Amino acid sequence: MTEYKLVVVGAGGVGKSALTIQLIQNHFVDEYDPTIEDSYRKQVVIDGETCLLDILDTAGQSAMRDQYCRTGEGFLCVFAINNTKSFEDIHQYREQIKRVKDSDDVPMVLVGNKCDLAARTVESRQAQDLARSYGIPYIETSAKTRQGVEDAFYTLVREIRQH
Ligand SMILES: Nc1nc2c(ncn2[C@@H]2O[C@H](COP(=O)(O)OP(=O)(O)O)[C@@H](O)[C@H]2O)c(=O)[nH]1
Ligand SMILES: COc1ccc(-n2ncc(C(=O)NCCCS)c2C(F)(F)F)cc1
Ligand SMILES: [Mg+2]
Repeated sequence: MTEYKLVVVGAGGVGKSALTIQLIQNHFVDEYDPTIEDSYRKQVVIDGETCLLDILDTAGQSAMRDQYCRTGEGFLCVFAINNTKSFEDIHQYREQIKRVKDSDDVPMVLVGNKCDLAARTVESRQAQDLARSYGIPYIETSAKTRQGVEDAFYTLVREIRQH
């Protein structure tokens, strides 16, 4: 059965853990210990293929992190649409992933999370322009409502498959 190794990165509080828990448990967490970093497994069928997703939920700024980063096959780069700084921070995550992989062609999806909230300070167009400069998709998500969550993770799988 095919395994896909996914790594979820981004600034504190953007909803990395909430996105992962929503994907797996179909539940929205209001507060999740920000120090817990672990990998989680989910068996899914994607485009008729039974897949095992091995998802590293990163935390902090570690051996485990360095290990999945080096062997990680695709990256969700998450910001929150009500957190301008987290959007601005994306570039640091992408630059580090490129360094790790020594490549500018890394399977990656830009994720704008918390799209259920009204205090939007990052426009969709801004994030689209950033994603276009990186040559990657942009997808908006809400870990609260589940909007976009499956699309973000499964699109990352389809990006890994083009690689
Ligand atoms: N309204 C809303 N809150 C979210 C969403 N995703 C995460 N949160 C909330 O934002 C905070 C940080 O989430 P968390 O997953 O711990 O962020 P992390 O530091 O990136 O792992 C929590 O209070 C979560 O309930 C979302 O999509 N919508
Ligand atoms: C605003 O300035 C910032 C500087 C550094 C970071 N930060 N925190 C952890 C990591 C990391 O290495 N994660 C693993 C990457 C390989 S998988 C990084 C980054 F260097 F990438 F960005 C965030 C914001
Ligand atoms: Mg977390």
